[PDB]
Amino acid sequence: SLLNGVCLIVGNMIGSGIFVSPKGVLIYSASFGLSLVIWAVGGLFSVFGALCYAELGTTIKKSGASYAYILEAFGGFLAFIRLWTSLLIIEPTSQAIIAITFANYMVQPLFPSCFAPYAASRLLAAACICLLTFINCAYVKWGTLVQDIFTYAKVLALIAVIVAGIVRLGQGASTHFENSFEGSSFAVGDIALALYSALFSYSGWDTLNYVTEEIKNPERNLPLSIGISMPIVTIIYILTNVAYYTVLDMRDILASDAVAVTFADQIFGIFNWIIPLSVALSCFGGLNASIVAASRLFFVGSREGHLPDAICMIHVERFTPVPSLLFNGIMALIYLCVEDIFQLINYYSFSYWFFVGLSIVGQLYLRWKEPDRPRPLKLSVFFPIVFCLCTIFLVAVPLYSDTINSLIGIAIALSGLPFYFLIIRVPEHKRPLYLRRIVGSATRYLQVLCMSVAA
Repeated sequence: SLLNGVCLIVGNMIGSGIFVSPKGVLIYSASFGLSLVIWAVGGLFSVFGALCYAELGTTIKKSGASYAYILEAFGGFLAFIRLWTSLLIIEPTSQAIIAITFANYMVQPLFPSCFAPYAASRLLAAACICLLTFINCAYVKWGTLVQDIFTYAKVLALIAVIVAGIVRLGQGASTHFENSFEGSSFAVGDIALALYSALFSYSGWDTLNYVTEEIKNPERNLPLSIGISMPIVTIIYILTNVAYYTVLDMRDILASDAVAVTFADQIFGIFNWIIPLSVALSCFGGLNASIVAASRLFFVGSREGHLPDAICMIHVERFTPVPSLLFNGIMALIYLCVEDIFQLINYYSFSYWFFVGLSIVGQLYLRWKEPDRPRPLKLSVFFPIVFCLCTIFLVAVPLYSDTINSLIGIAIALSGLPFYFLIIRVPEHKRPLYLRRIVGSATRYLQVLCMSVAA
Protein backbone atom coordinates (compact mmCIF):
# COMPACT_ATOMS: atom_id res chain seq x y z
CA SER A 1 0.00 0.00 0.00
CA LEU A 2 1.10 3.57 0.65
CA LEU A 3 4.01 2.18 2.65
CA ASN A 4 5.14 0.69 -0.65
CA GLY A 5 4.35 3.83 -2.61
CA VAL A 6 6.65 6.31 -0.92
CA CYS A 7 9.72 4.58 -2.31
CA LEU A 8 7.89 4.66 -5.62
CA ILE A 9 7.96 8.42 -5.15
CA VAL A 10 11.65 8.22 -4.27
CA GLY A 11 11.81 6.05 -7.37
CA ASN A 12 11.46 9.28 -9.34
CA MET A 13 12.87 12.07 -7.15
CA ILE A 14 16.55 12.22 -8.13
CA GLY A 15 18.86 11.24 -10.98
CA SER A 16 22.58 11.64 -11.60
CA GLY A 17 22.68 15.34 -10.74
CA ILE A 18 23.93 14.50 -7.27
CA PHE A 19 27.22 13.48 -8.86
CA VAL A 20 27.75 16.92 -10.40
CA SER A 21 25.71 19.51 -8.50
CA PRO A 22 27.93 18.96 -5.40
CA LYS A 23 30.72 21.13 -6.75
CA GLY A 24 28.25 23.50 -8.36
CA VAL A 25 27.04 25.49 -5.37
CA LEU A 26 30.55 25.93 -3.97
CA ILE A 27 31.62 27.94 -7.01
CA TYR A 28 28.92 30.40 -5.99
CA SER A 29 29.09 30.23 -2.23
CA ALA A 30 32.57 29.20 -0.98
CA SER A 31 30.86 28.99 2.42
CA PHE A 32 30.22 25.37 3.30
CA GLY A 33 27.55 26.61 5.67
CA LEU A 34 25.94 28.63 2.92
CA SER A 35 26.14 25.56 0.69
CA LEU A 36 24.27 23.37 3.17
CA VAL A 37 21.77 26.19 3.60
CA ILE A 38 21.19 26.18 -0.16
CA TRP A 39 20.60 22.44 -0.10
CA ALA A 40 17.99 22.62 2.65
CA VAL A 41 16.32 25.58 0.95
CA GLY A 42 16.03 23.53 -2.21
CA GLY A 43 14.50 20.75 -0.17
CA LEU A 44 11.64 22.84 1.15
CA PHE A 45 11.26 24.56 -2.22
CA SER A 46 10.72 21.24 -3.95
CA VAL A 47 8.28 20.29 -1.22
CA PHE A 48 6.12 23.26 -2.15
CA GLY A 49 6.38 22.58 -5.85
CA ALA A 50 5.57 18.90 -5.64
CA LEU A 51 2.49 19.76 -3.61
CA CYS A 52 1.29 22.15 -6.29
CA TYR A 53 1.87 19.74 -9.17
CA ALA A 54 0.28 16.87 -7.27
CA GLU A 55 -2.82 19.00 -6.81
CA LEU A 56 -2.92 19.93 -10.49
CA GLY A 57 -2.26 16.49 -11.95
CA THR A 58 -5.37 15.22 -10.22
CA THR A 59 -7.49 18.39 -10.20
CA ILE A 60 -6.56 19.81 -13.60
CA LYS A 61 -5.75 16.21 -14.52
CA LYS A 62 -4.17 17.14 -17.85
CA SER A 63 -2.13 14.57 -19.76
CA GLY A 64 0.65 17.05 -20.45
CA ALA A 65 2.19 18.00 -17.13
CA SER A 66 3.42 21.60 -17.34
CA TYR A 67 2.16 21.48 -20.92
CA ALA A 68 -1.50 20.56 -21.21
CA TYR A 69 -1.68 22.48 -17.95
CA ILE A 70 -0.74 25.78 -19.58
CA LEU A 71 -2.90 24.75 -22.52
CA GLU A 72 -6.13 24.32 -20.57
CA ALA A 73 -5.12 27.44 -18.68
CA PHE A 74 -5.03 29.67 -21.72
CA GLY A 75 -5.24 27.66 -24.93
CA GLY A 76 -2.91 30.08 -26.66
CA PHE A 77 0.46 30.22 -28.35
CA LEU A 78 1.85 30.17 -24.81
CA ALA A 79 1.59 26.40 -24.80
CA PHE A 80 3.29 26.31 -28.19
CA ILE A 81 6.20 28.40 -26.95
CA ARG A 82 6.43 26.06 -24.00
CA LEU A 83 6.71 23.15 -26.40
CA TRP A 84 9.30 25.07 -28.39
CA THR A 85 11.67 26.18 -25.67
CA SER A 86 11.34 22.72 -24.20
CA LEU A 87 12.38 21.10 -27.46
CA LEU A 88 15.20 23.35 -28.60
CA ILE A 89 16.74 23.85 -25.17
CA ILE A 90 15.64 21.96 -22.12
CA GLU A 91 16.13 18.29 -22.68
CA PRO A 92 18.92 18.70 -25.26
CA THR A 93 21.02 20.51 -22.71
CA SER A 94 19.94 18.14 -19.95
CA GLN A 95 21.01 15.03 -21.81
CA ALA A 96 24.19 16.70 -23.01
CA ILE A 97 24.97 17.48 -19.39
CA ILE A 98 24.47 13.93 -18.16
CA ALA A 99 26.55 12.49 -20.99
CA ILE A 100 29.36 14.89 -20.18
CA THR A 101 29.29 13.78 -16.56
CA PHE A 102 29.50 10.18 -17.67
CA ALA A 103 32.45 10.79 -19.95
CA ASN A 104 34.16 12.60 -17.10
CA TYR A 105 33.63 9.84 -14.58
CA MET A 106 35.07 7.43 -17.09
CA VAL A 107 38.09 9.62 -17.77
CA GLN A 108 39.02 10.87 -14.32
CA PRO A 109 40.42 7.65 -12.76
CA LEU A 110 43.49 8.07 -14.92
CA PHE A 111 45.22 11.45 -14.88
CA PRO A 112 44.99 11.66 -11.09
CA SER A 113 45.46 15.19 -9.74
CA CYS A 114 46.12 16.27 -13.31
CA PHE A 115 43.47 17.59 -15.67
CA ALA A 116 42.52 15.50 -18.70
CA PRO A 117 42.21 16.55 -22.37
CA TYR A 118 39.05 18.40 -23.40
CA ALA A 119 38.75 16.50 -26.66
CA ALA A 120 38.84 13.08 -25.03
CA SER A 121 35.90 13.61 -22.71
CA ARG A 122 33.94 15.30 -25.48
CA LEU A 123 34.44 12.41 -27.86
CA LEU A 124 33.58 9.76 -25.31
CA ALA A 125 30.36 11.52 -24.40
CA ALA A 126 29.48 11.65 -28.08
CA ALA A 127 30.11 7.94 -28.54
CA CYS A 128 27.96 7.13 -25.52
CA ILE A 129 24.96 9.19 -26.60
CA CYS A 130 25.10 8.22 -30.25
CA LEU A 131 25.12 4.55 -29.38
CA LEU A 132 22.41 4.90 -26.77
CA THR A 133 19.87 6.36 -29.17
CA PHE A 134 20.23 3.74 -31.89
CA ILE A 135 19.95 1.19 -29.11
CA ASN A 136 16.67 2.67 -27.97
CA CYS A 137 15.57 2.62 -31.59
CA ALA A 138 15.00 -1.05 -30.90
CA TYR A 139 12.76 -2.78 -28.38
CA VAL A 140 12.96 -1.18 -24.94
CA LYS A 141 12.66 -4.55 -23.21
CA TRP A 142 16.43 -4.45 -23.00
CA GLY A 143 16.45 -0.97 -21.53
CA THR A 144 13.82 -2.04 -19.03
CA LEU A 145 15.76 -4.88 -17.41
CA VAL A 146 19.11 -3.16 -17.58
CA GLN A 147 17.77 0.00 -15.95
CA ASP A 148 16.25 -2.24 -13.30
CA ILE A 149 19.82 -3.19 -12.50
CA PHE A 150 21.13 0.35 -12.97
CA THR A 151 19.00 1.55 -10.10
CA TYR A 152 20.66 -1.04 -7.88
CA ALA A 153 24.02 0.22 -9.12
CA LYS A 154 23.10 3.77 -8.15
CA VAL A 155 21.92 2.90 -4.68
CA LEU A 156 24.97 0.75 -3.95
CA ALA A 157 27.25 3.59 -4.99
CA LEU A 158 25.37 5.99 -2.71
CA ILE A 159 25.40 3.72 0.31
CA ALA A 160 29.11 2.96 -0.02
CA VAL A 161 29.80 6.70 -0.19
CA ILE A 162 27.73 7.50 2.87
CA VAL A 163 28.96 4.65 5.05
CA ALA A 164 32.58 5.47 4.27
CA GLY A 165 32.23 9.22 4.72
CA ILE A 166 30.49 8.71 8.04
CA VAL A 167 32.63 5.96 9.56
CA ARG A 168 35.50 8.31 8.73
CA LEU A 169 34.37 10.69 11.45
CA GLY A 170 32.98 7.86 13.56
CA GLN A 171 35.91 5.58 14.30
CA GLY A 172 38.26 8.57 14.42
CA ALA A 173 38.72 12.29 13.80
CA SER A 174 35.24 12.93 15.15
CA THR A 175 33.99 16.53 14.92
CA HIS A 176 36.73 16.89 12.33
CA PHE A 177 35.92 20.31 10.94
CA GLU A 178 32.91 22.05 12.60
CA ASN A 179 33.81 25.29 10.86
CA SER A 180 32.21 27.00 7.88
CA PHE A 181 31.62 30.71 8.30
CA GLU A 182 32.87 31.70 4.88
CA GLY A 183 30.72 34.38 3.29
CA SER A 184 30.12 35.53 -0.30
CA SER A 185 26.54 36.29 0.70
CA PHE A 186 25.16 39.47 -0.83
CA ALA A 187 21.49 38.47 -0.91
CA VAL A 188 21.96 38.72 -4.66
CA GLY A 189 24.21 37.36 -7.38
CA ASP A 190 25.94 34.00 -7.09
CA ILE A 191 23.22 33.12 -4.58
CA ALA A 192 20.77 32.65 -7.46
CA LEU A 193 23.08 30.40 -9.44
CA ALA A 194 23.81 28.36 -6.34
CA LEU A 195 20.09 27.79 -6.07
CA TYR A 196 20.03 26.74 -9.72
CA SER A 197 22.69 24.10 -9.33
CA ALA A 198 21.16 22.95 -6.05
CA LEU A 199 17.54 22.76 -7.16
CA PHE A 200 18.87 21.08 -10.29
CA SER A 201 19.63 17.98 -8.24
CA TYR A 202 16.17 18.21 -6.70
CA SER A 203 14.63 18.55 -10.16
CA GLY A 204 12.61 15.55 -11.34
CA TRP A 205 9.63 15.71 -8.99
CA ASP A 206 7.62 17.76 -11.44
CA THR A 207 5.79 15.28 -13.64
CA LEU A 208 7.07 11.83 -12.75
CA ASN A 209 4.67 11.83 -9.79
CA TYR A 210 1.53 12.61 -11.76
CA VAL A 211 2.16 9.32 -13.52
CA THR A 212 2.63 7.77 -10.08
CA GLU A 213 -0.26 9.26 -8.11
CA GLU A 214 -2.33 6.32 -9.36
CA ILE A 215 -0.06 3.83 -7.60
CA LYS A 216 -2.24 3.34 -4.51
CA ASN A 217 -4.49 6.39 -4.40
CA PRO A 218 -4.52 6.21 -0.59
CA GLU A 219 -7.28 8.75 0.02
CA ARG A 220 -5.58 11.97 1.10
CA ASN A 221 -2.45 10.15 2.21
CA LEU A 222 -0.85 10.95 -1.14
CA PRO A 223 0.24 14.44 -0.06
CA LEU A 224 1.03 13.07 3.39
CA SER A 225 3.27 10.53 1.72
CA ILE A 226 4.61 13.30 -0.49
CA GLY A 227 5.58 15.01 2.74
CA ILE A 228 6.96 11.88 4.25
CA SER A 229 8.86 11.41 1.00
CA MET A 230 10.64 14.64 0.16
CA PRO A 231 12.36 15.43 3.49
CA ILE A 232 14.09 12.04 3.15
CA VAL A 233 15.46 13.19 -0.19
CA THR A 234 16.74 16.47 1.22
CA ILE A 235 18.36 14.74 4.16
CA ILE A 236 20.12 12.16 2.02
CA TYR A 237 21.50 14.89 -0.22
CA ILE A 238 22.80 16.90 2.73
CA LEU A 239 24.29 13.73 4.19
CA THR A 240 26.26 13.14 1.01
CA ASN A 241 27.43 16.74 0.99
CA VAL A 242 28.76 16.62 4.52
CA ALA A 243 30.50 13.34 3.73
CA TYR A 244 32.26 15.13 0.87
CA TYR A 245 33.26 18.01 3.12
CA THR A 246 34.46 16.02 6.12
CA VAL A 247 36.70 14.03 3.78
CA LEU A 248 38.00 16.33 1.04
CA ASP A 249 39.32 19.88 1.20
CA MET A 250 37.90 22.78 -0.73
CA ARG A 251 40.80 23.50 -3.07
CA ASP A 252 40.66 19.88 -4.22
CA ILE A 253 36.97 20.06 -5.11
CA LEU A 254 37.56 23.34 -6.92
CA ALA A 255 40.30 21.55 -8.86
CA SER A 256 38.74 18.09 -9.18
CA ASP A 257 36.17 17.31 -11.86
CA ALA A 258 34.77 13.93 -10.78
CA VAL A 259 34.28 14.69 -7.09
CA ALA A 260 33.58 11.08 -6.18
CA VAL A 261 36.75 9.45 -7.46
CA THR A 262 38.88 12.01 -5.63
CA PHE A 263 36.80 11.38 -2.53
CA ALA A 264 37.77 7.74 -3.04
CA ASP A 265 41.47 8.36 -3.71
CA GLN A 266 41.53 10.04 -0.34
CA ILE A 267 40.42 7.02 1.61
CA PHE A 268 40.95 3.60 0.04
CA GLY A 269 43.41 1.27 -1.65
CA ILE A 270 41.07 0.14 -4.39
CA PHE A 271 39.87 3.56 -5.59
CA ASN A 272 38.55 2.15 -8.80
CA TRP A 273 36.53 -1.01 -8.66
CA ILE A 274 33.52 0.84 -7.31
CA ILE A 275 33.06 4.52 -7.99
CA PRO A 276 33.81 5.29 -11.64
CA LEU A 277 32.08 2.33 -13.28
CA SER A 278 29.10 2.41 -10.93
CA VAL A 279 28.40 6.07 -11.53
CA ALA A 280 29.01 5.41 -15.20
CA LEU A 281 26.23 2.84 -15.33
CA SER A 282 23.89 5.02 -13.31
CA CYS A 283 24.34 8.08 -15.49
CA PHE A 284 23.89 5.63 -18.34
CA GLY A 285 20.48 4.34 -17.32
CA GLY A 286 19.25 7.73 -16.20
CA LEU A 287 20.07 9.21 -19.58
CA ASN A 288 18.39 6.24 -21.22
CA ALA A 289 15.14 6.83 -19.36
CA SER A 290 15.28 10.61 -19.74
CA ILE A 291 15.24 9.98 -23.47
CA VAL A 292 11.78 8.48 -23.97
CA ALA A 293 10.18 11.53 -22.37
CA ALA A 294 11.06 13.28 -25.61
CA SER A 295 8.92 10.79 -27.53
CA ARG A 296 6.07 11.28 -25.08
CA LEU A 297 5.92 15.03 -25.50
CA PHE A 298 6.43 14.70 -29.23
CA PHE A 299 3.34 12.57 -29.58
CA VAL A 300 1.12 14.68 -27.36
CA GLY A 301 2.13 17.94 -29.01
CA SER A 302 1.71 16.45 -32.46
CA ARG A 303 -1.82 15.48 -31.49
CA GLU A 304 -2.88 19.12 -32.01
CA GLY A 305 -1.37 20.36 -35.27
CA HIS A 306 1.88 21.40 -33.66
CA LEU A 307 4.92 19.46 -34.81
CA PRO A 308 3.78 18.78 -38.40
CA ASP A 309 2.46 15.27 -38.63
CA ALA A 310 5.50 13.96 -40.51
CA ILE A 311 7.15 13.66 -37.10
CA CYS A 312 5.72 11.17 -34.61
CA MET A 313 5.53 8.08 -36.78
CA ILE A 314 5.67 4.58 -35.32
CA HIS A 315 8.04 2.25 -37.13
CA VAL A 316 6.26 0.21 -39.79
CA GLU A 317 7.13 -2.95 -37.85
CA ARG A 318 9.26 -1.85 -34.93
CA PHE A 319 6.33 0.28 -33.81
CA THR A 320 9.16 2.44 -32.55
CA PRO A 321 9.12 6.27 -32.54
CA VAL A 322 12.31 6.46 -34.56
CA PRO A 323 12.38 9.95 -36.08
CA SER A 324 11.57 11.56 -32.75
CA LEU A 325 14.56 9.88 -31.16
CA LEU A 326 16.72 10.73 -34.14
CA PHE A 327 15.96 14.42 -34.05
CA ASN A 328 16.26 14.73 -30.30
CA GLY A 329 19.57 12.93 -30.30
CA ILE A 330 21.02 15.20 -32.94
CA MET A 331 19.83 18.24 -31.02
CA ALA A 332 21.21 17.07 -27.68
CA LEU A 333 24.43 15.80 -29.25
CA ILE A 334 25.51 19.28 -30.32
CA TYR A 335 25.04 20.43 -26.73
CA LEU A 336 27.64 17.95 -25.49
CA CYS A 337 30.35 19.96 -27.23
CA VAL A 338 30.52 22.86 -24.79
CA GLU A 339 33.07 24.79 -22.76
CA ASP A 340 31.46 23.79 -19.45
CA ILE A 341 28.38 22.18 -17.91
CA PHE A 342 27.77 24.92 -15.36
CA GLN A 343 27.07 27.18 -18.30
CA LEU A 344 24.51 24.72 -19.56
CA ILE A 345 23.28 24.37 -16.01
CA ASN A 346 22.37 28.04 -15.68
CA TYR A 347 20.88 28.05 -19.14
CA TYR A 348 18.66 25.01 -18.68
CA SER A 349 17.54 25.98 -15.21
CA PHE A 350 16.58 29.54 -16.12
CA SER A 351 14.05 28.67 -18.79
CA TYR A 352 12.84 25.66 -16.83
CA TRP A 353 11.96 27.85 -13.89
CA PHE A 354 10.26 30.38 -16.12
CA PHE A 355 8.23 27.44 -17.35
CA VAL A 356 7.47 26.51 -13.76
CA GLY A 357 6.25 29.99 -12.91
CA LEU A 358 3.98 29.89 -15.93
CA SER A 359 2.34 26.65 -14.81
CA ILE A 360 1.87 28.06 -11.31
CA VAL A 361 0.32 31.40 -12.19
CA GLY A 362 -1.95 29.63 -14.64
CA GLN A 363 -2.96 27.33 -11.80
CA LEU A 364 -3.93 30.30 -9.68
CA TYR A 365 -5.85 32.11 -12.40
CA LEU A 366 -7.78 28.94 -13.12
CA ARG A 367 -8.48 28.80 -9.40
CA TRP A 368 -9.92 32.31 -9.04
CA LYS A 369 -11.43 32.66 -12.48
CA GLU A 370 -13.30 29.57 -13.53
CA PRO A 371 -13.73 28.44 -9.93
CA ASP A 372 -16.12 25.67 -8.89
CA ARG A 373 -14.51 23.13 -11.21
CA PRO A 374 -14.81 19.55 -9.94
CA ARG A 375 -11.43 19.31 -8.29
CA PRO A 376 -10.56 16.16 -6.37
CA LEU A 377 -8.22 18.18 -4.16
CA LYS A 378 -8.49 21.35 -2.09
CA LEU A 379 -5.48 23.23 -0.74
CA SER A 380 -4.78 26.49 1.02
CA VAL A 381 -4.38 29.27 -1.53
CA PHE A 382 -1.45 30.71 0.41
CA PHE A 383 1.35 28.19 -0.06
CA PRO A 384 1.12 28.08 -3.89
CA ILE A 385 1.16 31.87 -3.86
CA VAL A 386 4.30 31.68 -1.72
CA PHE A 387 5.67 29.21 -4.23
CA CYS A 388 5.13 31.50 -7.20
CA LEU A 389 6.78 34.27 -5.18
CA CYS A 390 9.92 32.27 -4.57
CA THR A 391 9.77 31.32 -8.26
CA ILE A 392 9.65 34.90 -9.49
CA PHE A 393 12.55 35.45 -7.11
CA LEU A 394 14.59 32.64 -8.59
CA VAL A 395 13.98 34.00 -12.08
CA ALA A 396 14.45 37.69 -11.25
CA VAL A 397 17.72 37.64 -9.32
CA PRO A 398 19.71 36.02 -12.19
CA LEU A 399 19.08 39.07 -14.34
CA TYR A 400 21.53 41.40 -12.59
CA SER A 401 23.98 38.52 -12.52
CA ASP A 402 24.45 37.45 -16.14
CA THR A 403 22.00 39.56 -18.04
CA ILE A 404 23.43 37.92 -21.15
CA ASN A 405 22.43 34.28 -20.91
CA SER A 406 18.95 35.17 -19.74
CA LEU A 407 18.80 37.56 -22.69
CA ILE A 408 19.76 34.95 -25.26
CA GLY A 409 17.38 32.43 -23.73
CA ILE A 410 14.60 34.93 -24.25
CA ALA A 411 16.07 35.45 -27.70
CA ILE A 412 15.62 31.86 -28.81
CA ALA A 413 12.23 31.90 -27.10
CA LEU A 414 11.01 34.83 -29.18
CA SER A 415 12.64 33.31 -32.25
CA GLY A 416 10.13 30.53 -31.74
CA LEU A 417 7.27 32.88 -32.60
CA PRO A 418 7.81 33.94 -36.24
CA PHE A 419 7.43 30.32 -37.27
CA TYR A 420 4.36 30.06 -35.05
CA PHE A 421 2.55 32.83 -36.86
CA LEU A 422 3.90 31.44 -40.11
CA ILE A 423 2.04 28.19 -39.48
CA ILE A 424 -0.44 28.59 -36.61
CA ARG A 425 -3.35 29.57 -38.83
CA VAL A 426 -1.91 28.05 -41.99
CA PRO A 427 -3.59 29.51 -45.09
CA GLU A 428 -2.60 26.44 -47.10
CA HIS A 429 -2.00 28.78 -50.02
CA LYS A 430 0.74 30.36 -52.14
CA ARG A 431 4.36 29.54 -51.40
CA PRO A 432 3.47 28.18 -47.97
CA LEU A 433 1.21 25.74 -49.79
CA TYR A 434 3.96 25.18 -52.34
CA LEU A 435 6.37 24.28 -49.56
CA ARG A 436 3.70 22.18 -47.88
CA ARG A 437 3.41 20.01 -50.99
CA ILE A 438 7.18 19.63 -50.88
CA VAL A 439 6.95 18.90 -47.16
CA GLY A 440 4.56 16.13 -48.14
CA SER A 441 7.04 14.78 -50.65
CA ALA A 442 9.76 15.52 -48.11
CA THR A 443 7.56 13.65 -45.66
CA ARG A 444 7.15 10.97 -48.31
CA TYR A 445 10.91 11.13 -48.71
CA LEU A 446 11.63 10.67 -45.02
CA GLN A 447 8.74 8.22 -45.01
CA VAL A 448 10.55 5.71 -47.18
CA LEU A 449 13.71 6.63 -45.31
CA CYS A 450 12.23 6.22 -41.87
CA MET A 451 10.71 2.80 -42.61
CA SER A 452 7.89 4.13 -40.44
CA VAL A 453 4.35 5.50 -40.63
CA ALA A 454 1.95 7.28 -38.30
CA ALA A 455 -0.32 5.56 -35.78
